[PDB]
Amino acid sequence: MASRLLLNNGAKMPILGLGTWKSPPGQVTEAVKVAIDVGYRHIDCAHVYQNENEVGVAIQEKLREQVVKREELFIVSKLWCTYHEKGLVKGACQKTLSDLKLDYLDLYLIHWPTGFKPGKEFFPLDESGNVVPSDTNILDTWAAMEELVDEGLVKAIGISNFNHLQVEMILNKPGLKYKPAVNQIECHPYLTQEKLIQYCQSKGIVVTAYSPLGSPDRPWAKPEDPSLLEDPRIKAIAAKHNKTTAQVLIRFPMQRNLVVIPKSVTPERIAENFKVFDFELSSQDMTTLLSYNRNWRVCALLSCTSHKDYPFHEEF
Ligand SMILES: NC(=O)c1ccc[n+]([C@@H]2O[C@H](COP(=O)([O-])OP(=O)(O)OC[C@H]3O[C@@H](n4cnc5c(N)ncnc54)[C@H](OP(=O)(O)O)[C@@H]3O)[C@@H](O)[C@H]2O)c1
Ligand SMILES: O=C(O)COc1cc(F)ccc1C(=O)NCc1nc2c(F)c(F)cc(F)c2s1
Repeated sequence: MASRLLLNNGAKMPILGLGTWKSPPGQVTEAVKVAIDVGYRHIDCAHVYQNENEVGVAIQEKLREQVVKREELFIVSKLWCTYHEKGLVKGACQKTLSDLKLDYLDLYLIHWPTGFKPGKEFFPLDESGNVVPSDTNILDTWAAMEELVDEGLVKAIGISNFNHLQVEMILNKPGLKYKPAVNQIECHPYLTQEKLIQYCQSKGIVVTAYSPLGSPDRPWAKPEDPSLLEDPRIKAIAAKHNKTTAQVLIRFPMQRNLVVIPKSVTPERIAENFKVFDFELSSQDMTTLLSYNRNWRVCALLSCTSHKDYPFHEEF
């Protein structure tokens, strides 16, 4: 199948990317260098991951070594919640460009629909543990993001963790200039997202699946939470194809026409994760994998459930 998907801005986005959340600063530079050597051309980053400078070192080294040209790379970053205010959006984007050492981003996403009080703290909490919200609304933040496209700082803009009603709010924004090109959401066999994906694709918005392997290294992961990598049913499907369960879990979203960004700092896994273009899951395999859905969401935070723009109270 095609290695890249067409965005509404006319650009092509590689369907397979390397995730960087939780990749240690002292290991992420080597991880990205190896990824590029192996063929990855799409890297997913975020200022909140606190490792963008190190990711940038890897990109610059490979550009300098002439292993790849800038136009061949698709770099993605995200605007954190404490910079939703109209006047802080550009500076937040410039800081990321500075750390990544690039003069433009291929895609810039609003990380979460929730705006937090501005400050040095990523999660400002009040005396009772509730996140302190800012009185900014998604529409004004979108307007500020559109300005980055007109100024040449980013080629395309998108959203992440937005439910269908929040996507609709943007699509119905008065004066809408640029439609969101991508909605990056959690997606794996235990959280299939059929409704939201169908909705987004029907609107011409590309969906990127994050935490495709269940994010086993998430910090809040608890000793006996479900494990996709060890699900016997998924292991059986992998065995039948002579592939690993990770390769099956990565191939799964690809056949649903989604972009997938698995994370790894391990050279062997980085290479194994890229060898998913040589096999195909049957329609039967796909429908079976979809039947494992349990609406089990791993990426959410209790401290944000009171925010007016919390995205997961809606069914989708
Ligand atoms: N927009 C958002 O709100 C948002 C939220 C969550 C995630 N994301 C993005 O999505 C990316 C991926 O999601 P994620 O980091 O949550 O988790 P993930 O990719 O589902 O899982 C990462 C874990 O799987 C392991 N792994 C990788 N390949 C493996 C393989 N072939 N075999 C066995 N284990 C393997 C990794 O180990 P090693 O690293 O030790 O190899 C790591 O512990 C992120 O890094 C980030 O870029 C975005
Ligand atoms: O965010 C990432 O890329 C990966 O995750 C994280 C990555 C980091 F570098 C720091 C924290 C998280 C985290 O705690 N993640 C869970 C969230 N859930 C919510 C939530 F439900 C909201 F309504 C608003 C919000 F902002 C968050 S953050």
